[PDB]
Order: sequence, then C-alpha cells, then structure tokens
Amino acid sequence: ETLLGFYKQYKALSEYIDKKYKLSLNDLAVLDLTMKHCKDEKVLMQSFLKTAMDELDLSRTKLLVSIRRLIEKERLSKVRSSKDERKIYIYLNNDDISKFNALFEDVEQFLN
Amino acid sequence: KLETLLGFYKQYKALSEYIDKKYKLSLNDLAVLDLTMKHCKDEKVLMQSFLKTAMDELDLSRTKLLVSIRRLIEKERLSKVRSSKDERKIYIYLNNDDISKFNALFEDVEQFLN
Repeated sequence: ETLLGFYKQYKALSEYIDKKYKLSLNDLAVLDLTMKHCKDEKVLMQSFLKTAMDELDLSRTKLLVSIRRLIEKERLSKVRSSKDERKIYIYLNNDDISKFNALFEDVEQFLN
Repeated sequence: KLETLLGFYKQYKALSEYIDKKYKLSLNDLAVLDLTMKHCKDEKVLMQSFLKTAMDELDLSRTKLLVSIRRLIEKERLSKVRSSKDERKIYIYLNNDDISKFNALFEDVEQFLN
C-alpha cells in the first residue's frame, strides 16, 4: 500500500514527460547523468556508455537510443574526432544546460 | 533526494523487467491485481463497479484497465463470471487458486525489492 503511492507518481511523471517533451524516464536518467560528466568539457562516447551502464543499469543499446534521442531533441550535443571517424564525443553546451535546468525544475515541481 | 529518486528509478525499472520476463505482466497489471485483492477476495464484483474504483484509485484510463483485467484473466490470475440474465453484465472475482497465485507473486515482488 506504500508501493502504489510510488507507482502512481512514477506513472504520472512518465506520462507528463512523454506528453510534454516526448522523452522517456530513461532519457531523463541519461540526461541527468550527462550533467555530471560533460557539463564543462566533452566526454568520449564509449566511455560514457560504460559509466552509464554501471550507474543506470541499462543495456548498451537502450543507452545509445536515449543518447541519440537527446541529441535529436537538441538537449545534448555531439562532436566527432577530426582524426578518427569512428570516435564520437558528447557534451552539453550552454543552450543544453539552460534546457536541462528548465526541464528538471519542471520535474521537481510536478513531483512537489 | 535526487539520489533517492534516481535510486528508486533503478529499483522500479529493475522490478518492471523482472516481472515482465518471469510473468509477462506489467506493473499496471500488478497494481490492478493488487486492487482486485481488496475488492473480490471473498465475493465477486461487477466490472463497472470495479473500473470506476480502479480508475480513481490507480489513475488509469478505462481502456488501460480493461487491457490489464483481460490480461490477468488470460494469464489465469483473475476469474470472470457473466450474468445469466443480462449478457452485457460481467463480474470478476478471485478464486482460491487465484489467491494462492496472488500470494506467491507478491511474496516474489516483496523479496525482489529487498
């Protein structure tokens, strides 16, 4: 009877975020983690994937889907190596950070 | 705070995967089945009287609820009986095998989260 409380608000958040932003709660968790890794500088993709797999317990393919979606929705940025084509970095620019803050202020208020 | 909700996101997603793999049930199905235990453990309940209750208690659409109820019945975790007089009228109920399945399932949930 204490689990249902959690379930209602979780389901409620998931629908709200989906409707308003077309993001899943996986995308949010991934985006949250990007803030801890590439706020000030860029980070290599293959690296971020291992960190994220361990910390979020998501498959590599679920992570790639989320990262690609965040980039597509202009909430995360990507830069390739001029040296090695197969090497990709992700990073948050200033627009991305301002979007991030707006999004999570919106998250906190929906929950509170 | 945010470590506790990201924390809870992990356990939540972990539970959903486990239940889906092992039972082919969603967490919606679980919430609905939990609610059935509070309404039709000892007697049957009219489908209408249940959909409204559940809609209010679980904040789910009538259609999401019909999907779950139908799935629970197909998975032999919930039972259904029709009126003989009005074909339109349907009841749901938990029989003794259903209750036994219910207990096994929730014991499994409770231990997975601990």
